[PDB]
Amino acid sequence: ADLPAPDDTGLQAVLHTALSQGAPGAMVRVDDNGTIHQLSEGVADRATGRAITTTDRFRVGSVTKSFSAVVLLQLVDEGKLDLDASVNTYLPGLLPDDRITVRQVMSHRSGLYDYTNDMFAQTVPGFESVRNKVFSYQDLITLSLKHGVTNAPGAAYSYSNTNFVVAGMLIEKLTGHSVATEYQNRIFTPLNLTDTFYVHPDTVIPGTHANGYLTPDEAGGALVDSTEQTVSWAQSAGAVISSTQDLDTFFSALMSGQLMSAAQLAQMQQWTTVNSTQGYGLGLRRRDLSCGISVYGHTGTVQGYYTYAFASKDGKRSVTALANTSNNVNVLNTMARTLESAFCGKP
Repeated sequence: ADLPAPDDTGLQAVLHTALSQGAPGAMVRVDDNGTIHQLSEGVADRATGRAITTTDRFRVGSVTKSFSAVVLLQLVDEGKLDLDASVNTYLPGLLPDDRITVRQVMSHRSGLYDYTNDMFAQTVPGFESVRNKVFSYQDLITLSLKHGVTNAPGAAYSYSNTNFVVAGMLIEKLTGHSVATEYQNRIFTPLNLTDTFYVHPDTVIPGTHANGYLTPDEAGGALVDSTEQTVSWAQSAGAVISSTQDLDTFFSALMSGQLMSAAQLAQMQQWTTVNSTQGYGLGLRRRDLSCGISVYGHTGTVQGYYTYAFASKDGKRSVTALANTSNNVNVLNTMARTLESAFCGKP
């Protein structure tokens, strides 16, 4: 159908509120069927004072899961992967249970324990512990495997980064290439995403970027600059770098059917219930807005960056919002409101 007009005054209010709650800077870009809405408030670097802008590059965190899912779904289109085959069929001896399938891994129904629960029990100390470390995919899987599974295979939704570390391992095993090459050839290049990179384990963000500021667990604590890290603890689960325009392009292309067959795009949208207003398909989230429309995309949290990248069912309207802080739930909940303003419009 047709959407209400985006509410720029509402978006402006959301950004201003995020700043009052602790975000150094916040921005949002809406690509509304060819008409751009772009707003930003605050600083990209709180020490030097440089203002944040919608062209600043940033770490997308978990949104990386959708890029991984797209590559895997293309491998299904090519006949190289079967979603219902066991993970152990492709990676022998990896998982303790042969019944855990690729589909379950992609929709977070595998029961694999999330190793980040151990890594980041304490926010800043955990970040300091892993920021300069380089892990192999096996290293992370092993960390997960020290714990038992949380549920029977396919039995329930339980978000776990381990699932997309397994995804990265699958892509590399099946294609014989690194995940960086696969993202480049299958997505970045075709869509011409010039602000999008996967540089793991490099710690530098190429070009003009917003710095990320990690909020400490203790109320009132000083912010920690968490911009430069290897993100090796996430890799195919969260190390992509992009911009508001590139993520809008990517989700619009995805929902309009340009990245895989119609059959695989329907598979990706087979929703597993997360809560009363959300669903998870295969590396894709569905959020149900107040005005009765659902949007599709992914959220991302990586140290110092909160990202919301969602598009309408047909991809005609896409929105990417970013606040350069993390471990601040107020900012997190506030930033979600950009979706309401951008898609539902003025109240």
